[PDB]
Amino acid sequence: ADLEDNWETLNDNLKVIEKADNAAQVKDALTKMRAAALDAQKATPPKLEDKSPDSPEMWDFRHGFDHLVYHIDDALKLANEGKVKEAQAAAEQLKCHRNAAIQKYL
Repeated sequence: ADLEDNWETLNDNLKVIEKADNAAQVKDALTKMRAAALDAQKATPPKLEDKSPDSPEMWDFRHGFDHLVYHIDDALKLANEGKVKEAQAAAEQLKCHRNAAIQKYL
């Protein structure tokens, strides 16, 4: 899907997590965040379309989503252990990683 769409999918699931009461709700929203991050990693922006995959511009674009996914996975470990409030605090920190991976390419 689009980059702006995956950005919206991440923002929608972050709100679900903030309002969640149990860990299964957080785990489901984080699961969809991980898929949207790996999907946005494929949505090379038009300004970078002709760059080689080995270019530093494509390293930066790709690895921003690697970093987001890494911490989504860490949040998923907290949700799988039933730590709702801790997983919600980790999800709140995902906002900064989301911005670092997407914002300057919109």
